[PDB]
Amino acid sequence: SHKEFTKFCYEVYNEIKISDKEFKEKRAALDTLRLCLKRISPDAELVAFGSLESGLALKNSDMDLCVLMDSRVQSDTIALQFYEELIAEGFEGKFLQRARIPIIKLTSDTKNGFGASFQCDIGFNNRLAIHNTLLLSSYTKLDARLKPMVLLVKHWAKRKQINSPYFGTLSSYGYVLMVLYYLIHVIKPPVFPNLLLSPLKQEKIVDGFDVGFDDKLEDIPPSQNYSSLGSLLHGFFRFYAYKFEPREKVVTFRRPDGYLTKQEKGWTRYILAIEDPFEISHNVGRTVSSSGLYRIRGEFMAASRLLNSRSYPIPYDSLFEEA
Repeated sequence: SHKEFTKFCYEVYNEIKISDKEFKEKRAALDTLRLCLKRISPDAELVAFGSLESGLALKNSDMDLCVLMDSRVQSDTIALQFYEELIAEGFEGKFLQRARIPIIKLTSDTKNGFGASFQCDIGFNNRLAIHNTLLLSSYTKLDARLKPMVLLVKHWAKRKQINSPYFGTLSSYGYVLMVLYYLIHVIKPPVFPNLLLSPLKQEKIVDGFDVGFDDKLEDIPPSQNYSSLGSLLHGFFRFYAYKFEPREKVVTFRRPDGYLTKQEKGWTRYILAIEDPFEISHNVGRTVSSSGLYRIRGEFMAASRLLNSRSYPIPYDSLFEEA
C-alpha cells in the first residue's frame, strides 16, 4: 500500500523544503553579489549551481556560485579583487586557494540584510558543477516525484548523522546520485531514462570531460512507473539495505544496465564507490570510511525494517528522528 506513509512523506516534505520567502531572499543576495562583481570585472558572469539552482533545496540552504570568465585571465587576481570588494560591501569570509583553484567562502552579511549566518561558496570557472546541476535540474523537471524524494532522503541522512563528508560519511550530492541511480537503473519499470546514454545525446567536451546529455525534455515519454512517493522511498531504502553490493560495485551512470565493478575502474578511499556522471575520475563516495559505511548501511536497513513493520501503527516519525 504505502498510502499512509506517502501522506506522511508529503507532510514532512512541505515542512522541510525551502520556502518561497527564503528562495526569493537567496535570489536577492545573488543579485547584490552580481553588482559587486560588475564593479570589478564587467565581462565576468556570476552563476548559481547546486541545490538552489536545481530546486532541490532544504530550508536554510547554503549557496553555491561560480564566476565565469575568459580562461586566459588568471582566476586568482580577479578572485582576490572580488573578495576585497565583498569585504568592503560588508560580507564576511575567507579567500583561499587549493592547488591552482581559488575559492571565496562567505560566512556572514553585516549590512545587506541577508543574515548573520549567510553561507555562500564562490568558485572560479567551475564549469563541471554547472553541468552536474543542469543534469539534476533536467531530472527534476522530468518527474515531479524526484524533488520530494530527494529532500526526504537528505533530511533522513542529516537526522541519522550519515550526511557528514568530513566525518566519514556521504555528501548530499552523493545521496542525490544514489537516488537517481536507483530511479534510472534499479526500479522496474524505470522512473527515468539515462539521459547520458540517449541515442539523441550530443557530445560536449568541457575541461576534458563529456558533459553531454539529452536535454530536449519535451520529447521524452513520461515514466511508466506509477509508484507513490512512499513506495519509491521504500524500494530505495531496500535496494541499498539488502541488494546493492558496496564492496564490489560502483554506482554509475555510464552503463546501459547500471553494472560496473570497482575492479574495472581500478577503484579497489573506494569503500563506497559512486562515479560522478561527468567527472568520471571522481569518486563522490571517497569521503566514506569503513565505520561510516557500516552506519549508512545500518540506517538503510533500519529504514527498510520500519517501513516493512507489521506492528500497527507504524511510527513513521522515527524515520526522521535523530540517531
